[PDB]
Amino acid sequence: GQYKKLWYLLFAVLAVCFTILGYMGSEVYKKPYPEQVVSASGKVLMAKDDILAGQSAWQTTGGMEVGSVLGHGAYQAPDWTADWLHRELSAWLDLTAQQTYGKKFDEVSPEEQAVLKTRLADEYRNQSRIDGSVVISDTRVKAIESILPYYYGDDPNTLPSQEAREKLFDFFFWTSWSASTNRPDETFTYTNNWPHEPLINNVPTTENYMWSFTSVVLLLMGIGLLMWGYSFLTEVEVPTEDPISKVQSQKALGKYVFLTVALFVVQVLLGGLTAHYTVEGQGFYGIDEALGFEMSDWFPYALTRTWHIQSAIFWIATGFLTAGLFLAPIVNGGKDPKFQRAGVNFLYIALFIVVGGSYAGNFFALTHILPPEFNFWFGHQGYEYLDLGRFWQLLLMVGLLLWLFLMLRCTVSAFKEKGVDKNLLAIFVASMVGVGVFYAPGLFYGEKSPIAVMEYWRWWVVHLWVEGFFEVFATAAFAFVFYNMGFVAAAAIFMLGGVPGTLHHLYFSGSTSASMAIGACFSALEVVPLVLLGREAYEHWSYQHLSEWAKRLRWPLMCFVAVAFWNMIGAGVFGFLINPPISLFYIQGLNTSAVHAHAALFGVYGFLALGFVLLARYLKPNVQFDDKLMTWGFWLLNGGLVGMIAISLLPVGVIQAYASITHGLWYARSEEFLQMEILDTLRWVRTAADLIFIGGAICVAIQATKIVFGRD
Ligand code: HEM
Ligand code: HEM
Ligand SMILES: [Ca+2]
Ligand SMILES: [Fe+3]
Repeated sequence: GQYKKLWYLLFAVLAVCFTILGYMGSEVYKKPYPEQVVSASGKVLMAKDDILAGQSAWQTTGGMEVGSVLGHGAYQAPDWTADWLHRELSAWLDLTAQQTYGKKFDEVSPEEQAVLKTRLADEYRNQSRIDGSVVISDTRVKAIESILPYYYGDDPNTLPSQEAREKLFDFFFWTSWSASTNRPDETFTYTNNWPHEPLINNVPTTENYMWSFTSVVLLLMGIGLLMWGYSFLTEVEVPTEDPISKVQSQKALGKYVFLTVALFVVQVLLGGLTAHYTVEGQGFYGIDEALGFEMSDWFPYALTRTWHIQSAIFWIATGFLTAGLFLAPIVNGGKDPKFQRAGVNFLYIALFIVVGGSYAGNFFALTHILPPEFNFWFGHQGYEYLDLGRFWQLLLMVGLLLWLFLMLRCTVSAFKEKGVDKNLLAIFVASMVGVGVFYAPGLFYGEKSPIAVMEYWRWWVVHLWVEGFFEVFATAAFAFVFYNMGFVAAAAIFMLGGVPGTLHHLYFSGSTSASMAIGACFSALEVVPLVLLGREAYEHWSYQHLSEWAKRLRWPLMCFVAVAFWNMIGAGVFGFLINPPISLFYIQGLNTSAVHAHAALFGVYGFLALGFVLLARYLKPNVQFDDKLMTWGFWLLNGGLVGMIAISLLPVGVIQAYASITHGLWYARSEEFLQMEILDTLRWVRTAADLIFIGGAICVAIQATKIVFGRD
């Protein structure tokens, strides 16, 4: 502890962000599942048993990777919490159709519809829950009896006194009731008025459009303070004074990248088959005819959706762990422990079986060829990005512990070398610890558990362990590599902004006001680091006239300019578009967020993983590596990306947003809406950009494939 204040710099922001996220985490752990709901007379229709068994069955079926609830999943099949609330609203429109109005929704004229939607609105929004029991009217009993026949188009001894399937729809009805009931002390719902159901009065409250602009005010405060702080005005070379970049376990690391790019290509095959599944889900041009039945049984949309997301995970994950363990032998200085290649291959094949087995379990449970107890563990887990079973999550994190074991083994010498408590060999070994550990948050998670805590612990990995990795490990690797070649804060600001801001997805899943405010504030503060690359991009544009024949690093800068470009675009200006509750209320679970997904995953981290696979370059000479396939890959991947985020997702997304604004979210998700001429033909011409993007993935894939003929 020579200069422990520099440790206290990170310790402070980390302790305050872990206090904020941990205690607002205690707030979303505290602030339900009624033991048994009853009728006005007495009879039961649902129990905690049925809601949690229907949750377990929901997680068995894997409906979260095909039909969204609370906005959190896939966007092919309609939202089974908005659609349920609308179908139950149609049930209340069918029920009271006796006295002061006609039969249908719009059969009664707007003049007399004024006396209609007041009675039901003041039926269930009044607190109807004590004793773990929800008490409901015989009206609501006949409603919950009325709604079930609706649940086609093109969308996927004695003990109890209910069915099993019944438990699923009881869990759906639970999501509906929990979504459409006011809080204690407050006049808004547990979901903060979600979903957008107009006829029950569900729209953002005061805090939403207060903090929506307070976030803008805080962001402009930050921008202003830095920009006016920049007034005082407080290089490794002059014009032409750069040195040459030359240095000569990694036999097996060459296969990690082949795995990586093959998984990237099949990830885009599942992306493309998910693309075709959103055009026609009744057949496949002969082989899957309604008489025949071939493709729809074995490899459905659920499977393409889970496997597209598990491939995106695994190809980028191997795409960075390969770089971690490829740059490992430079950290200690070649200091190889006993049987290191064998351990790296052990880890490699553990990754292989985790990868295969995980989405093979999804194969088995998503087609339901599996018991109840055997789902979740082996089968589909039921959650976006944790689609992989728990067996395989535990095994993946054991792969992360063998990786952190091997990386810590490959930095024991670096840990012995550093006398300074906050050295590069302390930050780049804090980052690897921050990676190899923080997938563990994802395991504090069970099928029979409450869902708020579950998703809290989900975005605790999917927007925390992803963000405290590519902006922390990759950057201390950047410093390390640019130090070792002779070329030469973000972590602290991005883990002060990003760690407590990760709650920006959790506004409409049971969060208190403090969590909304914190989320809003710190998600607003997530922009000011990502916008710093807005000048760094221009600086690059006015610095990239340097490398010639001798300089090996030519095209990776053309990767990284795009990385910074899309890192300004996809998250900074596209994430803060959706950050406000006023827009996220409606946007939550539309094609709008596919733009942010494809543009912030492949747009930022995909090209980064590709750049790190290309960092290939220390096994081939400077003037012998071929680079037409590089430009091919760039033009095709970026043209396909900008194509798929411009031609399709922007217009469909904004159309969907306007439809959600006007007719309602449930309508914006309904098949009557989602099968318009415009939208069907737009989803039909989405595949052009997909062809080009797959072409681009194939180009850079065949580059790294054909790298293997003449290597160093
Ligand atoms: C040719 C390549 C690709 C095609 C054709 C493709 C196509 C698709 C399609 C059609 C969807 C369905 C969206 C929906 O209706 O819900 C999807 C979802 C998704 N894709 Fe891709 N994709 C490709 C590559 C990628 C890559 C390389 C990444 C990331 C590295 C990526 C990340 C995602 C994510 C995250 C989602 C889901 C978003 C969510 O569930 O909320 N895709 N993809
Ligand atoms: C590299 C950085 C980032 C990545 C990889 C990323 C990734 C993602 C992904 C995949 C989703 C889709 C979740 C789902 O549909 O279930 C998402 C949602 C979202 N992200 Fe990000 N994000 C990043 C940065 C940001 C930033 C900086 C902001 C705000 C300034 C932001 C705001 C949002 C919002 C508001 C949503 C909600 C969309 C929805 O639930 O449908 N993100 N993010
Ligand atoms: Ca999603
Ligand atoms: Fe996020």
